[PDB]
Amino acid sequence: PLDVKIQEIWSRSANITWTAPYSSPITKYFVQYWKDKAGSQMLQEEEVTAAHSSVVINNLHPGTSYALTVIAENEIGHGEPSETVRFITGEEEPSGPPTDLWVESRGPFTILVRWKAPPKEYWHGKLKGYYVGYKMEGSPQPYSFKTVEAMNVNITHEYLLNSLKKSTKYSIVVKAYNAAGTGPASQELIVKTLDGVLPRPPSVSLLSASDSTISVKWGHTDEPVTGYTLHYRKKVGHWLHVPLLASDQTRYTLTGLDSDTTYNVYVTANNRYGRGDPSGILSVRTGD
Amino acid sequence: PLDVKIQEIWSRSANITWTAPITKYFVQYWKDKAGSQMLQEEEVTAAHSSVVINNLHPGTSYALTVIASETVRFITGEEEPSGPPTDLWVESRGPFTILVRWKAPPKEYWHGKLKGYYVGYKMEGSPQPYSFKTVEAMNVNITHEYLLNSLKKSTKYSIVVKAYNAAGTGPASQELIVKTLDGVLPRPPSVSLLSASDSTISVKWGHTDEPVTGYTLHYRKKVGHWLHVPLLASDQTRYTLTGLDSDTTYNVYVTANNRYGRGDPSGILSVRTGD
Ligand code: NA
Ligand code: NA
Ligand code: NA
Repeated sequence: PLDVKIQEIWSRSANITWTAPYSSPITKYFVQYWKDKAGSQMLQEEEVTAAHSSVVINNLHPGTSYALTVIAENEIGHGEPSETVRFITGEEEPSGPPTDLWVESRGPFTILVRWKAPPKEYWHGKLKGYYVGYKMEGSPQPYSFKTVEAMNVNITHEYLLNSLKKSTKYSIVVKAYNAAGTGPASQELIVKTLDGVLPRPPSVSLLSASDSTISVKWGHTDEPVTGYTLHYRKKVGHWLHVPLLASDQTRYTLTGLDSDTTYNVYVTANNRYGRGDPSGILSVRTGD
Repeated sequence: PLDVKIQEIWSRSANITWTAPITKYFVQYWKDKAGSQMLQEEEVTAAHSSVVINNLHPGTSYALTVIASETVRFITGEEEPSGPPTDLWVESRGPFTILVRWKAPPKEYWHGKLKGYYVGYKMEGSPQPYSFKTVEAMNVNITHEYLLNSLKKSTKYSIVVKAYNAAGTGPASQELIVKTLDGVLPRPPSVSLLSASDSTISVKWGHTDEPVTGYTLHYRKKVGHWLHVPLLASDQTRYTLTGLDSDTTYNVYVTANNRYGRGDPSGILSVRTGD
């Protein structure tokens, strides 16, 4: 038919509109529609009598791009007017929370939150951003929320909470949102700010591994650091402790290890007031 | 701290237990996944021989240490999956059968290792409850499938799939409404991509019960109108489109026709030409 229009759109429905085409008279109207993404899709079809200039398509997925064609079939079945349109269905609120919530850095006044986006299939509409809420753990007050950009092209998302109190436990949640509304919140993350007295946790990273050895490095930490302690253990085994008197030290190579064995490794910094909070704990398998 | 014990486990909690022959007790715990994790810590009095850790993730494996030293491992209790299966795909393969396929929900939403899936189906046009069938989890595989059979012909069915684990059942996928074939008109060919070039696209489909009199190949640009290539030849089972534009996305699908008329279409392909 000529002048095919999507007259109105819902999140799961769309009303299609056209005008009577060139007439051999029209036997029926044939409506095809399918998802407009890459890869093979289902070709949905639906008939309408020649007396109708309209139809409502139902059971569509929200926030999804569709292509649709109306065909005016003929007696002759030849040269039958066709026209294809493209549209996107209305939005619905995200149905899944962000995942893999993660603390990256910490200070006495700041907390760096990171998270991965909920899977695209649960967006039901392109995300407009995220809400990061936080509160002190033992407080009746509600969460106070901060707005973050969606950055939908990035794998990782992050936000730095600041102007916090020292040595305080905060509860953190993240929600995604789009034009329709807000999705569910992630599970509570309970994070304690530093004290500003003990050393900050080092940033430990894997340097090298072999059949018998593992090497790791970390950045120097901020009252003068008097030393570091490296901790390690087999996945089935007790913790062992390598004391590093040297504060020039930012590297260490474990030796005499077992082949094809997973070791855990983390580092702590010490100053005159005692041992600071630990790094992330690494999982490294002995190899080449 | 001798003989550390996980005395009991919940889905987000765990009670830890020990004896010790001291300043304080120091309780470290972390997720037992690969890659760098967060080392969570809590302190407890010297007067306590036990502590309850809170706000753990369900269906998650943890390692734990108590220091006055000794490290144990456990897995938190299960919770029901919180997401439905994705990428639902059903084609009426016959007048009596429908083959359903789906991808698993993202593992972050399992909250416990999946035991399988439930495939529910019912006639659309009459008020009925869904009748559910059990399928194995096959968590190793990327794609999952179930062939619904013993159906009526030329009937519309409503299809849903759910994941489930030891805690219970996850939410269902949105309805897929699919109609079984009539057993008269040709069954929809199964068309797949062979090759693409800057100027061409080549596709294939399966060979043949009533003798097929011909095929029609339909194609169009992502922005454009449908074009129809009639193939009265029923022998070859392949075709190569020519004269296309470079770096352009084309839709393609194939219909078969016999004495009774034109059969239901293929799946619709989306193929982009090379540079
Ligand atoms: Na068209
Ligand atoms: Na501290
Ligand atoms: Na065109």
